[PDB]
Amino acid sequence: VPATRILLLVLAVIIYGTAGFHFIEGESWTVSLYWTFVTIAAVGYGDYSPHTPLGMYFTCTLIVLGIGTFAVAVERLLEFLI
Amino acid sequence: VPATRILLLVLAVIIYGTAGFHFIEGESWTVSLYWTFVTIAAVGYGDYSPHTPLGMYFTCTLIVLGIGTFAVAVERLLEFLI
Amino acid sequence: VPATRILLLVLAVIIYGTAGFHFIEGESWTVSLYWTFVTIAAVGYGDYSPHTPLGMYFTCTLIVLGIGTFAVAVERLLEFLI
Amino acid sequence: VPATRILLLVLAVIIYGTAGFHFIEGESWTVSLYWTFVTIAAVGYGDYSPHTPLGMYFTCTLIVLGIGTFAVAVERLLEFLI
Ligand SMILES: [K+]
Ligand SMILES: [K+]
Ligand SMILES: [K+]
Ligand SMILES: [K+]
Ligand SMILES: [K+]
Repeated sequence: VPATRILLLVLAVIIYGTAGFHFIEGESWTVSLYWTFVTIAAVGYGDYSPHTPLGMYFTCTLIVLGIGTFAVAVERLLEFLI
Repeated sequence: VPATRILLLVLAVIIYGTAGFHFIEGESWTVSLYWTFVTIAAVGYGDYSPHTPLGMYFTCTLIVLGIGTFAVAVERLLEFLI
Repeated sequence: VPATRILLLVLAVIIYGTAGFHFIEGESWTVSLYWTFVTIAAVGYGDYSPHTPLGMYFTCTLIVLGIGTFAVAVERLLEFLI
Repeated sequence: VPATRILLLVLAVIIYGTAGFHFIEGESWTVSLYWTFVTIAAVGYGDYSPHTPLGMYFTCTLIVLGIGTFAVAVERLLEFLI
């Protein structure tokens, strides 16, 4: 898969996660973006996490759609940086 | 391995983890399902975790059986989504 | 690498991590074993973590030696289970 | 890629993360180094995390640049240790 397509795919995941956390959990856009990276990179500090049923459901979807997408994106980035 | 078989395998892991956490740690079904995804995707927020010896033992088994299963499942999903 | 050798290697990492956390951080053997799995599987709930300089140094070594070892072990286990 | 080059690359990431967290979040050098490993290995205990907007932005960059770099480094280390 072309590196640029992978880039678009991860950006789409980042938008999905950021907007979802912002509207569902009520955190700021900045905190939501940060939480999205922390989540799809599977770093998960837990400083932020969903506290509502809908948030938990949403997070599971982001986990399933974002973790794999992020993994592929980073490796491809490694090539263009190495 | 057929994608559908991998799907069944991860669903089985999700059931095992959710039921185990629910009965051993006493959290709701929804919270238990959420914790199971957070755990097998190795996101681990820590908002929920085992507080009993049996829970800790159980979690280690879920980690060993679920993390690898989840990893294979996500990649296969990437193919059908990309 | 033979699956059995990989098994021995991960068991050695588990012993190293469990004994180290127990003696350095002072947690029980059970909690230490649990923390070791949570750490080498890179789940990291944070319910337990090092609170001393030596503990932090030790944890970094466990991270470097255990995460890769655990990853290889799980995949090999996937074969014998799938 | 030569193992030694990968080594230099991960060391560079470790310096970037440690210095950044120290100056941006104000934690000690030791705690910052520890947090950097915990973050790039994607262990993420959450005992330490950024509490400022700049820190969050910085952490996202470290996540993108360090997680992949660390992954490649550990595998290469596995070869020289196994
Ligand atoms: K992880
Ligand atoms: K991981
Ligand atoms: K974590
Ligand atoms: K993690
Ligand atoms: K955590």
